[PDB]
Amino acid sequence: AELKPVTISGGGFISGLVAHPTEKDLIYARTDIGGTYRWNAAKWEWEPITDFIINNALAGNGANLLGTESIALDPHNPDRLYLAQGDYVQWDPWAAFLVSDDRGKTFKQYRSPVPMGANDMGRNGGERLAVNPHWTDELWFGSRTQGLWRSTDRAQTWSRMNQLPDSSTYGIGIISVIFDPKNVGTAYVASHAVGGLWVTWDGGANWSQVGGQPTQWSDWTKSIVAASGTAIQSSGPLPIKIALGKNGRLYITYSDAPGPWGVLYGEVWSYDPTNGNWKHITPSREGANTYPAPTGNKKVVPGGWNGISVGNGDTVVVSTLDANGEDSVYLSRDAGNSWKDLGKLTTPAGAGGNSQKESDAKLRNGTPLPWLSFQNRGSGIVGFGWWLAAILLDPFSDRLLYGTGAVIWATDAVSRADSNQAPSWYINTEGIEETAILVLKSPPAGPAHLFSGMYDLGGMRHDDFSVPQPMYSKPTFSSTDGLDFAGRAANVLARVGRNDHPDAGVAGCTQGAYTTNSGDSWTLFQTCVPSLEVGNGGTIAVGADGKTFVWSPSKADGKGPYTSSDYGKTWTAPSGLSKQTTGIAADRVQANTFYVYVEGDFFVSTDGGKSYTKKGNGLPCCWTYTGTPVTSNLRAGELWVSVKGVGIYHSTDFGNTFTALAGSGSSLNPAVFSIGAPQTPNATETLFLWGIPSASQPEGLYMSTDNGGLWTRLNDDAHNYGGATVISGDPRIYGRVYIGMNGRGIICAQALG
Repeated sequence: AELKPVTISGGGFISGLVAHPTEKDLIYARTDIGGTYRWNAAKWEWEPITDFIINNALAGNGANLLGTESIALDPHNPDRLYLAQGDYVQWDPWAAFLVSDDRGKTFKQYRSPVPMGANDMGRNGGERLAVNPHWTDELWFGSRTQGLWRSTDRAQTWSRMNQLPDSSTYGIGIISVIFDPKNVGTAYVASHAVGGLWVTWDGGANWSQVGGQPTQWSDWTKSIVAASGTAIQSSGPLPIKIALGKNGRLYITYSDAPGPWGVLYGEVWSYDPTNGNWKHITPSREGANTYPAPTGNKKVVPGGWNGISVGNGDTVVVSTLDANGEDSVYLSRDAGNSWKDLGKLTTPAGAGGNSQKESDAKLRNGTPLPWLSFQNRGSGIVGFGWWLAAILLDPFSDRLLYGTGAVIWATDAVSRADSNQAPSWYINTEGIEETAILVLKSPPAGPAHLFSGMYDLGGMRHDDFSVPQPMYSKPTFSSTDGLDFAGRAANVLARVGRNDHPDAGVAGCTQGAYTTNSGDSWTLFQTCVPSLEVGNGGTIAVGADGKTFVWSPSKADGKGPYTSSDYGKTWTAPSGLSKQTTGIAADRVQANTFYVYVEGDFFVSTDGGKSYTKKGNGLPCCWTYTGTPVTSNLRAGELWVSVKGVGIYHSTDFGNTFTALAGSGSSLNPAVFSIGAPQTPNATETLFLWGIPSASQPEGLYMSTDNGGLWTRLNDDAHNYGGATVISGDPRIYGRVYIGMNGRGIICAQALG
């Protein structure tokens, strides 16, 4: 099977960026939910190296492993790669280290003795795993909850270094661990706490706080907490990240909160291990040598500091955190005595916030990322970027990368800033898909084979899979939590979501819209369904007619799904059914008929949702299961119900009668299930599954052309992507499935090569 992205390109948080100190082009990116990527300089493409991972494995007992907490390189051996993997301190029962001798082509996995938090607060902070350069079997790891840990067997086994006192905010921990490449046995570790800079000269046997470090906020900071009226959240600077220049100089970024959102203040310092000198280096502070001149407005909170990368001579670059508006990257050739403000330099005359040109919002080859405009497509300007946590000077070139909550920006030449001019930029997300998708719909006709819904970017009509598309507009969604088309009116779809930016002077429900021209344009439902949460659109179904909409809010309210045959003028609660669910599907052939599977019971409406009747004889018959109805594209009253963890059931009589597919109630364990075009015309439709399909087949993507007698494997052991959480077949192409995942975007899968 050919497996390829449905291109969005990036779309989520880049949490770190690590270069090799000796090997040109050897660069990795970590993401919070989406594993790690290895840069390919030749193909000019980021390569996903962790796609073998399954989150929450259906077999036995797994965790959210896809998220990468930390990347560490062996400075004397470029072939080596170590990853710390695991999303959640709170939610995950274990975490793991990945060790590779071949740049992440292959890994061995070892159980972590401590939990990890790639998707937690302070992930924006700044390298917890580190190889001892003077003894490369030894690695340290700054844990979120249990101090500094040490391995002397290449990250296989681990013991706590009790000799480092850990007062750090529980769950953020020791955010940043660095070895002194020049002085054997010298190392610095940054505890997230007041006076959190710790040093060893003993190779980690003894520790003491670095003498002289700021334990309270500077007068400059205090002056702005007083001018702005808004309080600091800490009594002293809190470390986010630390790094040693080749000049020997130690740089440290501080904030008043761990980040990546929620910071209000911060500072940047340098420290000189040669003479104990501290300098306050913060680029936006009044006083020291920043061009263009800092706004210097003390009325607004400045936010704090995150990123650090060091280069040649006394070159260092740093980035803000939550300065949202002033968010920027700064360049010094100076160890911080003076700076260029890269954000301002690139901001076109007459833009409030630091911005990039919209005409620059494109990959190096010129393909645009229209969605990066959000609600302001055509304005000429996009944000310079937010959550500028991860920044990187290429140690072997003049490139500078910076990550955002959405993309990587890059320049091939940062040195233009030396002559007071803006570097030339482009987006450098080739190969990265970090979206968390919510819904996939493939209508049986029209200009597109796939419409998507997802967190933070809304979703898109995927006209062309090879290239990024614009997100929905008018209305623009932050999320689209529900979406569906009409089976026999494919030009009509409905869209349901969180709308952070309602269109000015447009009447009706901002959280909900329908199209009659395949999403060329949308119009708001005249009124919102009752009980609609602001942060979540719920689930819509569109009757085969295109004339009836069933709208289930995302929370319970003591009613069942609401119906409308007047485009949202009215929403009427049903008889028979008094529960809200995601488990709704419309018939694709007969109008005004909807199927509902909620807490173990099955319901059908033939009157457009006005009234339902409990049916579904043959379905698993006692507990309160969750499950998904899926309707045939070809025949009325033909459907399946996938019961999560238990089985898949097939009806040809509108749900009066359901027949278990083979292995149902034993080896069959579906997570997500879908239908697509049959192999031969008007045979039974082909099935697709992410899950365990039989007793001798592992969790993966499968298809069946004989109603579940035989499941053929579509992916492989290296192509799991965390596991699919969304799935849609395609009614016009046999053997085609779309899988969406939580942090790896959308893969398109096609049976033969």
